[PDB]
Amino acid sequence: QLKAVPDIFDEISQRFPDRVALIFDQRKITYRELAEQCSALAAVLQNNCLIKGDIVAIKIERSPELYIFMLALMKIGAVMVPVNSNSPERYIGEVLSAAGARYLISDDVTSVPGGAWHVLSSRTLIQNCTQQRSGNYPVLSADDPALILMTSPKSVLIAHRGIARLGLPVPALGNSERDCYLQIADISFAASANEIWMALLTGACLTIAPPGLPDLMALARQIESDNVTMLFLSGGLFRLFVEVSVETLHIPDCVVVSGDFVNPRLFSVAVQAGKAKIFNGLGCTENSAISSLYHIQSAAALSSESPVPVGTPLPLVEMVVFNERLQPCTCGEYGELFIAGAGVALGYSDPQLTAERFITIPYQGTDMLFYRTDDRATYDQDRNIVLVGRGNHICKIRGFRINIAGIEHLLRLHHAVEDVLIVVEETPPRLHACYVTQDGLSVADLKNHLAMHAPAWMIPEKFSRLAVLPMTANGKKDRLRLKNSLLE
Ligand SMILES: Nc1c(O)cccc1C(=O)NS(=O)(=O)NC[C@H]1O[C@@H](n2cnc3c(N)ncnc32)[C@H](O)[C@@H]1O
Repeated sequence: QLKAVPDIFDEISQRFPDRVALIFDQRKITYRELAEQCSALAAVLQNNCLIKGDIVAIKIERSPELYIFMLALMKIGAVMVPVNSNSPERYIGEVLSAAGARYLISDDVTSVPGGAWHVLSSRTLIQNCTQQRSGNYPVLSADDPALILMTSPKSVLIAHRGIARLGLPVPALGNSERDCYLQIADISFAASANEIWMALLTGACLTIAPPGLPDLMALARQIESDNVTMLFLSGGLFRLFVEVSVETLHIPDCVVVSGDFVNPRLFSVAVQAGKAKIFNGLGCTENSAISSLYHIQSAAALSSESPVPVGTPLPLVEMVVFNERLQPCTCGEYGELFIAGAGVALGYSDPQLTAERFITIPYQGTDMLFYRTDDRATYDQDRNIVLVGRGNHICKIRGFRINIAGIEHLLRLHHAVEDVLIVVEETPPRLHACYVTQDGLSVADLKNHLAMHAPAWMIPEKFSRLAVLPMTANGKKDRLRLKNSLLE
């Protein structure tokens, strides 16, 4: 069985004490300095009557102190709720309510709403970090709660094992203590665990991006300056790198694209641009962090009809596609993706919604707790998991369902289409496909292209062009912002 996060960290801190752990600006912090500040801060937090099981929110910009407060909290057994410091105060009130946070630690204590949560100044708590008060800390299990995250807000509870599994080397990545990670993902977003905890729990180094919104070249110079070897990117951020500076994507050894569907020809240009291993992967909030990886072997693997696979599970993770009954699907057979293993969350805030998504199923001589993704998926001829839909991306046309995300892939296979979103609209229901291209195309060309790969009733009525498709600051297409933008 796994250990707790502070247990793995202390074992790493005494094994690689002189290796680099954090890099901010030009300053570097070793695992020994990080362990001392974490041990001192953990005793200070206990002297504020923060005990095991308490829910403490975190609102600190990208700083060396941000990750010390994380390691400090888990040590005392608290459950942290990270919130983006760039988020508006309306969203903070929702998250603090949905998480039931009893405390809040911040570097800007005034830009927050009032409520039942106590507000503490991280600028003050660091001042009281004496080298005297040593403290004594609880014994934590792998199933003890670690942090709380949100998803579109649903409140999700993550255990220690969900992020402690990242301390295991991934065979497809070949990571070790020699590597270096770039922390650019939002802390309130589960993809930041791929960067924070795969580094601090393996002896590797974590490069801290500037706070706020650094631009693309600010990240490109940093990947080259601090020699990042493991780069986790979102769909939109990966789209920008290929368009602008694709050469910077082959400085690291592995690049992992995750979070959303992406035009397959972006992977084709990315793999041809160098010899860095490019990955498509599945990340899920309810499975704590990154969950699967598919290595795009070459441009000849990029195919039509179906998008790029998400691959095979990470260590201590199990993923399987079930059909209309609980049994694995064959090749091509479409079903829903179920996930089990050390990454599965402890549940939602609603005990009934928890039971409607977490089910214990016997599988291979063992009762295993599965989470339902509501992602329609299938397999390829090599048992690589391939996503095709998401359940709420459907609609009835001529009495029969159609897959929204499936038509989007058939449209992206057109060489002129850069990207496309499709919207279900209300008429006395039809499809509206907003496309992007750089060369004037006719909407009859896109419809004629669709008829070669789709029946006549899987073709939208309206095609419109958007100078750009909206993003969510987490790198994925915002179908919500597009609909509200189409209300013009
Ligand atoms: N990206 C993450 C990460 O790297 C680490 C940890 C967490 C996340 C995260 O995304 N958590 S989340 O916000 O709850 N979203 C979950 C939903 O995203 C969609 N999704 C995810 N990957 C892909 C992909 N390759 N192709 C197409 N669609 C994808 C599916 O529908 C899925 O069910």
